[PDB]
Amino acid sequence: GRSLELGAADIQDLESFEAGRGALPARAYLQSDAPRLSLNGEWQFRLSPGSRVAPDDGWQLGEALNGFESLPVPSSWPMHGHGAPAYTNVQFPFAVEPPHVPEANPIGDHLVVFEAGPEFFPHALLRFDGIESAGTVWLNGVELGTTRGSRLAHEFDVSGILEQGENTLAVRVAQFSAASYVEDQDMWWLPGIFRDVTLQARPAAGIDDVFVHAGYDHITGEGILKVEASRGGQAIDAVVRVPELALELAAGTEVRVPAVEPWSAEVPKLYEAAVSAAGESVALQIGFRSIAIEDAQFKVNGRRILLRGVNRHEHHPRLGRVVPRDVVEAELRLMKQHNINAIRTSHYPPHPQFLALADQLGFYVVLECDLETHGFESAGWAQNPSDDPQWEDALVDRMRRTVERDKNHASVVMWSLGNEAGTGRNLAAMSRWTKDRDPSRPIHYEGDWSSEHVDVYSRMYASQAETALIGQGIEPALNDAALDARRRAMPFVLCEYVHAMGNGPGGMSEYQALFEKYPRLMGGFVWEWLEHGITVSTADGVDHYGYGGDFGEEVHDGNFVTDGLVDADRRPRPGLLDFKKVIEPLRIDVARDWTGFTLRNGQDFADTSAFSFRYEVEADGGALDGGTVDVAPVAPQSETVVELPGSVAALAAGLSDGRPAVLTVRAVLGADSAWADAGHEVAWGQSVREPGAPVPPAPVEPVQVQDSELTLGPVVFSRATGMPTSIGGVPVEKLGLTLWWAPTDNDLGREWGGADERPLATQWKDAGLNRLHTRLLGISANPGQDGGETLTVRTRVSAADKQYGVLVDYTWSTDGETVGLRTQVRRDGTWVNRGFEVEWARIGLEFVLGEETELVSWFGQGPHQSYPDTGQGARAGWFSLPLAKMDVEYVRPQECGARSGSRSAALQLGGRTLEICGDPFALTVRPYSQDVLDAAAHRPDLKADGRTYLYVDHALRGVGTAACGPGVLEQYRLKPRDADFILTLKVRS
Amino acid sequence: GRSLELGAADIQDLESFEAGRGALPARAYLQSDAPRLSLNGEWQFRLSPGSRVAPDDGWQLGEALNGFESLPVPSSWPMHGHGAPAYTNVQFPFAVEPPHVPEANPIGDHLVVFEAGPEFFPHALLRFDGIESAGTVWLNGVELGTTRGSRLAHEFDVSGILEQGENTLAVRVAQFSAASYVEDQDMWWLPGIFRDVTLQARPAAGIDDVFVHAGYDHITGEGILKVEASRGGQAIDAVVRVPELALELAAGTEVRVPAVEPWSAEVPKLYEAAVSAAGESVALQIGFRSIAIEDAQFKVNGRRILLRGVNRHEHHPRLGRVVPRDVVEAELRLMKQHNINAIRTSHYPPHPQFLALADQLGFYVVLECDLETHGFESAGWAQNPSDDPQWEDALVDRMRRTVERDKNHASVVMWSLGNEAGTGRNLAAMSRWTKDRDPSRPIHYEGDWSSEHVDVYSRMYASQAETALIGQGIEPALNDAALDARRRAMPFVLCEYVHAMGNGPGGMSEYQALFEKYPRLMGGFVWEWLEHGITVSTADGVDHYGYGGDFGEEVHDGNFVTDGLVDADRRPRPGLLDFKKVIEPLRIDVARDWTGFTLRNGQDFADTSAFSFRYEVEADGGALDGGTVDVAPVAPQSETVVELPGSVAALAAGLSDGRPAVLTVRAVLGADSAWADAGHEVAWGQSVREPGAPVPPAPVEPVQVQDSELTLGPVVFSRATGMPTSIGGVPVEKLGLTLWWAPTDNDLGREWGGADERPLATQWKDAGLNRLHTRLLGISANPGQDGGETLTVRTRVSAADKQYGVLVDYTWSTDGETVGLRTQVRRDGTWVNRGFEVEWARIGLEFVLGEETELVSWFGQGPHQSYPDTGQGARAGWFSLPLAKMDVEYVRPQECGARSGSRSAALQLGGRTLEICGDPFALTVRPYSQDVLDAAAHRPDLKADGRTYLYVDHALRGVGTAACGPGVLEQYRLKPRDADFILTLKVRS
Ligand SMILES: CC(C)S[C@@H]1O[C@H](CO)[C@H](O)[C@H](O)[C@H]1O
Ligand SMILES: CC(C)S[C@@H]1O[C@H](CO)[C@H](O)[C@H](O)[C@H]1O
Ligand SMILES: CC(C)S[C@@H]1O[C@H](CO)[C@H](O)[C@H](O)[C@H]1O
Ligand SMILES: CC(C)S[C@@H]1O[C@H](CO)[C@H](O)[C@H](O)[C@H]1O
Ligand code: NA
Ligand code: NA
Ligand code: NA
Ligand code: NA
Ligand code: NA
Ligand code: NA
Ligand code: NA
Ligand code: NA
Repeated sequence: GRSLELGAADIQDLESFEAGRGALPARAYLQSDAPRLSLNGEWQFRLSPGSRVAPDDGWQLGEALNGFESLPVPSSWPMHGHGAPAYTNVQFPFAVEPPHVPEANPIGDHLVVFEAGPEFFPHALLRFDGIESAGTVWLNGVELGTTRGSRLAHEFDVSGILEQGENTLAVRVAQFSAASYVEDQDMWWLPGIFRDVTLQARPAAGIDDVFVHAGYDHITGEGILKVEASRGGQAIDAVVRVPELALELAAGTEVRVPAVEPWSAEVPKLYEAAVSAAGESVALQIGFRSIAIEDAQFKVNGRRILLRGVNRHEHHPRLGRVVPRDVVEAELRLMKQHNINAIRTSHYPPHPQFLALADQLGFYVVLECDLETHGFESAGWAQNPSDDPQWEDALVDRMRRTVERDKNHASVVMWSLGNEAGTGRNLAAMSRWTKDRDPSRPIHYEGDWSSEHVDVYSRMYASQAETALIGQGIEPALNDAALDARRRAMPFVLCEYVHAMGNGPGGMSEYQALFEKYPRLMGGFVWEWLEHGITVSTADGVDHYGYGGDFGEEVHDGNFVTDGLVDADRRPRPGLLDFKKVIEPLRIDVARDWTGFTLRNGQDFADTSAFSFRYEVEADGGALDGGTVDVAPVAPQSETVVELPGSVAALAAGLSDGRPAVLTVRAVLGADSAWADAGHEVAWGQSVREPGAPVPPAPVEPVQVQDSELTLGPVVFSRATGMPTSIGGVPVEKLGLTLWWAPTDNDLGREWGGADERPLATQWKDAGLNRLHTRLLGISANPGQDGGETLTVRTRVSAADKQYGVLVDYTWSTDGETVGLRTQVRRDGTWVNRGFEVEWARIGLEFVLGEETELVSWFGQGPHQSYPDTGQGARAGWFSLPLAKMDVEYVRPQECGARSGSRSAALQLGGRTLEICGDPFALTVRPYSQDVLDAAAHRPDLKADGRTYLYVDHALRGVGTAACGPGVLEQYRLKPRDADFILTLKVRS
Repeated sequence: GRSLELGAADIQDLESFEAGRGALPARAYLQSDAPRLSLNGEWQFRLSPGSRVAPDDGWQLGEALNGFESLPVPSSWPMHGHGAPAYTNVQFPFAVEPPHVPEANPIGDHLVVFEAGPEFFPHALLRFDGIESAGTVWLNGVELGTTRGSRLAHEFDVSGILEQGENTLAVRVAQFSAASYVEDQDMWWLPGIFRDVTLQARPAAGIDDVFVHAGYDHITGEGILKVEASRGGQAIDAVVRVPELALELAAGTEVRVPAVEPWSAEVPKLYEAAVSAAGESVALQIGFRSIAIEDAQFKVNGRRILLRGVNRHEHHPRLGRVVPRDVVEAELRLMKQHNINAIRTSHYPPHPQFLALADQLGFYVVLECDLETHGFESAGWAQNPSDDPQWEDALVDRMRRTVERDKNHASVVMWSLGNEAGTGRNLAAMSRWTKDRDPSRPIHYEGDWSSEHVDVYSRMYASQAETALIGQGIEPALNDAALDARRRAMPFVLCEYVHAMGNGPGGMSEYQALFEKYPRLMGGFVWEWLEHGITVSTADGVDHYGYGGDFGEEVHDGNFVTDGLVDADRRPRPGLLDFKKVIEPLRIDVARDWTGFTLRNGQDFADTSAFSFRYEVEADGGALDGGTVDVAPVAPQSETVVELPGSVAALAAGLSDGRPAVLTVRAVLGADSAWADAGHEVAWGQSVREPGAPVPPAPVEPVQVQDSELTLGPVVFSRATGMPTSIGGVPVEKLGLTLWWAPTDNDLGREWGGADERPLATQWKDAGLNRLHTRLLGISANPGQDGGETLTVRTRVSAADKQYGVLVDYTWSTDGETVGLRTQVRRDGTWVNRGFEVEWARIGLEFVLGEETELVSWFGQGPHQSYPDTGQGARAGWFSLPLAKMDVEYVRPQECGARSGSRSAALQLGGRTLEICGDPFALTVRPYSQDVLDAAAHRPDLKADGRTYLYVDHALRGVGTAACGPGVLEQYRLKPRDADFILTLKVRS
């Protein structure tokens, strides 16, 4: 019975249910005057493909390193050519049999040589702030211990092992371990030592841990301060000095500061402080805030707050989980610049440096533990680590390290147990551990809807309808009356909503109106802040983002990792510009007569004093009037009516009919803040004098008949097809009805509920909307006016194998300068296919012009795209962009770039300019066809063909959020219908 | 109100509901002594893309031909580079709005100049035997008329238009017309003048039409003869001479021939005859047969017959609908050579020349009218031409021309109204017209299950179960008692069954047993005889077949056109070799003791006198005994027991135990027939003395342990994986469990019935069966025998994200020469995924050898492939083939080539030979992996990689016919289970 398998001991440790061994007690991450040496830099790295063939050849000693090579540390090592990134959403990339690991399991051996001066003696520790997923640590050949909890910190005492002068630190990192079963976040699998490695001296009579407690009495204005300090687990004597408040006190004792300025996301007041013992001093930033739940409302400092949140992953398109500090600071400023006031650290603690930046810049943080067992759901949660008693110690350790590290930061207003981990005994243990350790912060966890072990009711992607019922407290009761009573007394948060994947998210405004109406609604956190795109260079040297499957994954989830409000390089998607407007903290309703505007202060604490209120009147020629208006400060949750200067109203009263003019009132920062320069726009409102309807040209030019062509003023028609073949010299290669668009990511998600759950994209393909064909029925010229005639072209549009159709009639007219086009659309037969109604993407026309377009200008909404349930950030005005800037650089190309609400448009096709006017239409211009757009999986797949594809839509459907959560709301769907609409066209040179 | 559209008159004719105009009355195709001149050859051809731009430039006159070019006539013109073939199954390739045609509609102008001598004067006609789909005919500028009914003949009188000497014939052919709506057969859309164009003189006092009536009185042996002859529609005087029967009689009168030899498919007796008037004589072949329906049985000449049928389309891989006569004769001989006795002309009349060949070679023909409106089904049959009164005249014309052309041929035993045309008034009119015109043949039509207007109950792809209930007369009743009484008194035919697409068809034997058991079952016609592959040459110059979508179709149905028993070049698929055995007309059951065989004559008319009965005993060394045995003729439907020579039994009694020997009794043709040479095999039976079970080698060699390898006799194992890395010097690159195979066409069809209707291929992908992974659990060496040891390798196989698995244990043993491998498979967890049980394709092993294989030999079933529900044609014996001949050249590559029931196998890998033995296993060898097989859409996509992929299966599931009709029958499914099996391996040089 001889056992002959290799590497059984390494594998048995990888399969362990326990937390890491050998590490010091979890504590706060603290800024200390103690000596420190960062071991970051260039290490040596050897990759082996599994435990059984990973060499046990004394490499830890740093001598005779066969097969090592330079690798930066911190790193996610697939980002540097060792293996590849792999992306899964829910599915595990290995067989599900906890706690066992697959045979293919990348093992990365890391090694670094450093110098330890006398200041690291006699006592020092090594601190690892994150290793994915299983680390074993040797120092000078001696085993220190192991790490479990990939985004949690570990510290190992090196006293009596660290030698003066030169030392050799060695770390073996296994990508997969039993811990992988509890780290199934929807993101790239990325092994490595991806956070700081640090040597820290531990002088005697020092401070190991500190627990700040800084409450605020909103009735008295008092701060309630107690700073606890400990060493070796024991409360020690230390002095706490807070200069700004005239405070010297002893650690351990609670005092009442007579008057403090409270901390909030709006006003992040931070008092500098220091706690010190004989051998060590620790610098703190203290924010006085108290969190309370009463009347089913989540309150900070005595006021219900509104969360304007995003879910923040840590991703970098070239460095993986390594986010450089400048990228962190820049992205939180970007968040502030878009009215965001809350962050959820989905779904693991962030880099320890993040916390101070959130304290300073001002965000309400939901700090989330590193726990997700989502992959067990598909088996009915069988073997779920969250309910398996053998994982209890591991999971409690995760919560402990999570809480201890960040417990001092005012910005953390909730602890979260994890994400989509099911329900189970171990989550209850983590809750009980947290409530006892830190009763000052409510506990969040969406995964158990009964809310038995949490303090707030949390859901993800609940529909607008259900959110409205919850806001009113009338959602259906829980079976357990006692649990139901508790949950009904909780405030409600959407930890994830308006999935921001691709074109979208639609429906954001309907959520926001409910957040404002019902105090029990705490708000929501958009899923998610960034796309996880990974930069890839094609053979030519062209950059684009790759996603799941682009890196050879056997199982993957494609572009579901690119679902953000900004791309991986933090460039805004249109959804972010819309989101900023949706969550703007002030509401400005400009009066129709331009005499004033209503101003509501939607903030919770600040008044309007930080803002300058600016107005401008813009017409076709440019700005006609503008200035600033003084507003006596408006209190939070109050409103007033601000008179505008009489010149504005007078200008409006004197406008001729049909002359367009736009009045915009903007609230901008009066002075530089920590997160934007003075004049930065925070909120806005407008009132528009719309251009009158266009006048059809007089039908005075007649139809000139030839053998194979017909001419009506500037329009040449092919007599065979009845379609225009050129307009004013601009060649027209095709004109026809459109009812379809290249499916968005939302259109590829399943239409849940009811008997038909085919995605909308599939419903459309089945129906043939992408392959319409047109039969000509007749061409008549008819008596117009004083010798002129109109031309009517009758057609029927359908698709192969379908009996349903639309009759489309084009009536053309011209006076020689303007072309008038009336289009009439009539349903023919019932638009049902495979048993279910067909819905349309649009009702419009596609002009394929035989010239390229360089510039597109329009009067309408802009500058960015807008669909019926989006475009809140698009304002009324005059806009002009080069063609390439009309498009949107989504990683998977899809329908985008329509400008809804357009009244006029001008395309510069070289020397000539094509001017389109008419009743409100949506405008899109591209250098490639819808089939080239739909076929493209990445942006280099789009190819220009030298034509101009011009879309003029009389109707559009919304974009919704069906990739995850609600589809298009009822009022934005587009069922087949009859339609009619007028355009004017004119070509200029 | 001026109308300006182009080509409205051409289009209005294309949209016409009427049959062609201007043609002479439909008549029989008759062999006449009248002068004839075939206008086949090289014509001139111009293609325009639609009616509106097709030139009206006097081209019919043959002068100034701008844009014409040589094109053979007959032709399907896409086959010669003008446009492309397009394939749809059910869906129309144009919008469904009868009778309107699409704007893109290929218009082919045809022109030929010919010479008409004095023998074509004063009277001649032009005959067109098929134009797809709308022809307009001019002769010397004068319009003759138009053609509707693409596979029906038209004749135009050219008296006074044909000029002596030189004439110019011009034909405009439109691909699409209103007729397209009633010609929706599942096949290539192929416009052209695809059948003969002929000039025929019509001398005075001639014969226009002839209607032969040749009945058989099976009680008296009398023939019942009446030959009708007409001219200009009127019964004329003509003399009928049948030399062989001593007959001279007048046309028009019925006589009783005292004794005739009756015609049947088994014995196609044809009497030569001639009917003549003053100016013309017509040669006929007369077969005396009477068709009757009684006692719910379809009888010919007094006996119920059994139809052994195929559905025959007309297709040629380079000429489209043009089938050269030599290909026709060769393919019907091939049919006879495979025991086929019946043909259904799916779904249109064949070339007129086909009928005489079926009379002569001997087939029961279902002659089917050119009518199919299948594309209307998806709209609930709305606007179905079969029930639209405006199509009545068109549809009756189709039936009339169909019946008139072929009414004289004994082989036509049923008229068919068409195929999948729904139900409607117009089908009733076609039935009433046929029953009145020709009461001597029953009417067939599957589309109306109530059978109101037919004489036989026909169905397609009814399950074995339902066929069994119908055979017993206990199928559920129709709602109308009167209609139910009629249908229950009808015999039952499967006009289509055992869909022969790709690997398959399975389940054929279960149908055949029912056809034999129940007299009401008439038999069935396999769908279908040939694949419609179109030869295509890749850039390299490599040939393969293309199918739907390979020719740029916008809508298509892929490889559903390659669903035949033979490929387009008439090379048999394995399904044909199986089918021939299934329908063999004699049953030979060889006795277990080898003393004799039971012989049942399954024919309906012939005895066994045409057959020589041959026996042979084959052993490992070759033939041991053989000869012929005399059998007193057995009557139809009788049986006897034929003694074999005592030497055979004695040989069997003297065989040592475990020595394999096979006794085969064959019925071969004693003498050359019209369709095969003497000795051609018609039926066979076998009795097998199976080799005893293999003896595991003695476990006397021990396990030699090294650092990274283990050696057990000739086997080297990698110590890391526990898997063999070489066996006797043959490198082993991988060994593991298989549970999956590259989906067949059947596995891609939906599993109808129940809550899960995902295709089996999809069920497997969802379950991860194609991406199994293996974790190593342990490697133990254990005490064997006299110093030797066995090696056990314990593994678990699963897939990423799945909790279910199988434990697989390999126990190896060797005495130095033979390697013994015991494999044990144990289910771990419930194999359920997405709510439904997972089923396996197989339980086996995959050896990936690092050398190429040149030759594969085995003892088992062969020579061709066999799966649990197929392989009837594979007999027991010893077989040996070069590797490339183990594969099957299906147009879409898919699982094929397994040899089930194997007892031993030998692979020649260069110099060395790998010998596998064990209990019954299935054997497959390929030069490429299953993923290369599954990914390949065409055969050039398969790529060899220099390895050998060896599959040894302990269990396989059946292949069924789920691409159309029943899936795998219950007894051949493969639910997960525990299994264990032993192999021996041995390498030789
Ligand atoms: C073929 C181009 C005109 S498509 C063009 O490519 C660019 C990348 O260079 C951007 O991705 C644009 O969004 C895209 O429109
Ligand atoms: C199968 C999905 C509905 S689960 C859904 O996937 C999303 C993908 O972005 C998010 O990650 C959500 O957290 C998750 O609930
Ligand atoms: C890459 C080859 C070994 S696959 C090989 O190709 C042949 C065509 O040349 C045949 O189609 C065989 O069936 C196929 O196995
Ligand atoms: C949708 C199918 C089940 S219809 C099915 O298609 C087959 C394809 O070979 C055959 O042509 C049959 O005639 C037809 O009934
Ligand atoms: Na949502
Ligand atoms: Na995602
Ligand atoms: Na589009
Ligand atoms: Na655009
Ligand atoms: Na069948
Ligand atoms: Na088919
Ligand atoms: Na296969
Ligand atoms: Na094979």
